[PDB]
Amino acid sequence: SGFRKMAFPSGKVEGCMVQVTCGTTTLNGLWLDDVVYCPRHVICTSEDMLNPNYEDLLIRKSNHNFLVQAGNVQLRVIGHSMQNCVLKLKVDTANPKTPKYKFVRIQPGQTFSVLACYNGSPSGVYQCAMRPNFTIKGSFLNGSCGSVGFNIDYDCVSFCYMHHMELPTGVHAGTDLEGNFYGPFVDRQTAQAAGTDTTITVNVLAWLYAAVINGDRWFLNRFTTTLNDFNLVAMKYNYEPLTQDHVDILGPLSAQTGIAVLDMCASLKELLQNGMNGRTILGSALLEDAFTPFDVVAQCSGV
Amino acid sequence: SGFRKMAFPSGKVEGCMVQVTCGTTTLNGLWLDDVVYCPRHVICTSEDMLNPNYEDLLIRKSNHNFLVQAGNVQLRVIGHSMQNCVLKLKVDTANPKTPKYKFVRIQPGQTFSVLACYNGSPSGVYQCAMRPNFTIKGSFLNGSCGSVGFNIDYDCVSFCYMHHMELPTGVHAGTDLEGNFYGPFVDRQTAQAAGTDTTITVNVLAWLYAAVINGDRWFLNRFTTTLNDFNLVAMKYNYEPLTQDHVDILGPLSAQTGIAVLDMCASLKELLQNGMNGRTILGSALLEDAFTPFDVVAQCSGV
Ligand SMILES: *[C@H](O)[C@H](C[C@@H]1CCNC1=O)NC(=O)[C@H](CC(C)C)NC(=O)OCc1ccccc1
Ligand SMILES: *[C@H](O)[C@H](C[C@@H]1CCNC1=O)NC(=O)[C@H](CC(C)C)NC(=O)OCc1ccccc1
Repeated sequence: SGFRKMAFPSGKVEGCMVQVTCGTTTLNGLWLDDVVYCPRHVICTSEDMLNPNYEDLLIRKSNHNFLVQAGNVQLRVIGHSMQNCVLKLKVDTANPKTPKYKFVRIQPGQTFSVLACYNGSPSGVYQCAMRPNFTIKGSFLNGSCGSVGFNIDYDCVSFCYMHHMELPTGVHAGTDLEGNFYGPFVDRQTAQAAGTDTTITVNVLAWLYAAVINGDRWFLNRFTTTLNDFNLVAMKYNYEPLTQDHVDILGPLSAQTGIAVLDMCASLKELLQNGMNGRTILGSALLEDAFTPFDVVAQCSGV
Repeated sequence: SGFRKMAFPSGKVEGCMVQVTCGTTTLNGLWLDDVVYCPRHVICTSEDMLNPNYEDLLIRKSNHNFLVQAGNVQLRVIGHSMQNCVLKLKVDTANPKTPKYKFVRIQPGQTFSVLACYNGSPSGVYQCAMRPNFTIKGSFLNGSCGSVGFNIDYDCVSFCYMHHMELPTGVHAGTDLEGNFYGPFVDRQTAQAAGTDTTITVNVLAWLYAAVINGDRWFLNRFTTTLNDFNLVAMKYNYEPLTQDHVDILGPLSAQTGIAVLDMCASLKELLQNGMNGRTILGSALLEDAFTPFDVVAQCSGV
């Protein structure tokens, strides 16, 4: 038993990270087959990052302006193109460690693992949730751009995130691997604001089931409620409304514990109105929404 | 002069539309080079559309189950793969009418042209705006899926939308050309709800400039306001808050008319609080948010 925020093993991705330098700007790239993907602002100097015209910037470069290193080995760039906010560099060597992979775009509320890298070298791995306002709460310093987010299904790596920027509030924003931003952001060094964030209700319920499976039962009661009565309370506290599809997704957890979803909603309703009164759930004094129902099933189905 | 909702000329796209049939299900496909892109629910029967398992459905098909027609010519399918919610069919013939093209994902508030098609045959063309809740207000009947949305920049067609479904409220939802949905929808025939829609403020201001350029000036006054004072009124009426970037985007229109952006906001503030009192602007009795500042510049800069 036990319940921990955990990331996928990063081995398959570590073999794909390279260092990309253009001028005095260095960041990370993702090397799959004979292509290196990286944020397009690698072609910027500092004066350029306030209002870059990327099309002008790119036409003034040639292949030999791009320094790509895979550890010690230097990769020869033989072509380059821009695809939305990512640069695609054709190199002369296919990465022999290329895993089975796909490019997917995730939805708010879903989780993924981030492999933080600096200078082409993996540094740490952690799980993030895509927030309803299309930001993530990461840990990123200068030089981290081009670090990627991913999930592992079967033997296949699904890449879903590439890191580009930090917003003034300390949260992080980036693109999918086709170069399209999550959220209404642009890759310019100007002050941008994210929308209001909300709490992911289906995730909170999944985490309350995890708590019950691990022996934290103090917040349960015999009450029940209806979807409508719950959703009217939820929207007062900035919680996402709950759909019938969410109830269905929680099925396996309701079956394993014998506690119906609408019963758990009544417990959540009480915690929202009364608070937790110095009590904790799974070691937290706050309601956690960072775990999907699938994350919970993966750690709790064996209990 | 004059101001009309207009679509891009559709010629370059008309040459790319084909008919795709699998079983008794027929819809449209987009034929670029030697690939035909179409919604993956073409592989569904009716019993399948309530809860399809697309991976199971696809493994039970072979290339010869797919009938692709380009007018009279039958195209031979020699491979197939699934990419998120789109099917990619490799055919034996490259489309000789393939334009210069790219796949882009648009943001809420942006506009694009829809070429509505049935049985691989273009039927009509109209402009749409992507709503803040990731739906579009289209006109689509059975058989329209696989119709595409696009913009024309220079000589290049930017495809941004492929049509998949109608929601219970009569609005429409679909994917980008990589198969990733706009909004939190799935390609299942179940009741799904879109989020609350809001009014796109920068677009309304652009349209008020269009009105002034065309001689509709009755709503102007000498007042001015600040961004903060405006945004506090705007959020009471379900308008998107206005950013400094929006003010900058309106620059060319403020210059052409000599009316500062914050001056126009004061006029908008008054129309929101007082209404229009049976008066019209550009032939409408409502405030229109379907035109971007770039749409307005394109029709009004010559005036
Ligand atoms: C790329 O490595 C870098 C990642 C930033 C650095 C601090 N934390 C991050 O996530 N990105 C940028 O510097 C980015 C480049 C623009 C052309 C998009 N700008 C950015 O994030 O500016 C805000 C900021 C910069 C430095 C420290 C804190 C915030
Ligand atoms: C594809 O041609 C079709 C387009 C619909 C038909 C009515 N207007 C449209 O935009 N799509 C579907 O039938 C779609 C298929 C699922 C597997 C995603 N389901 C759908 O839109 O169901 C709602 C609906 C169906 C028929 C009429 C009105 C609404």
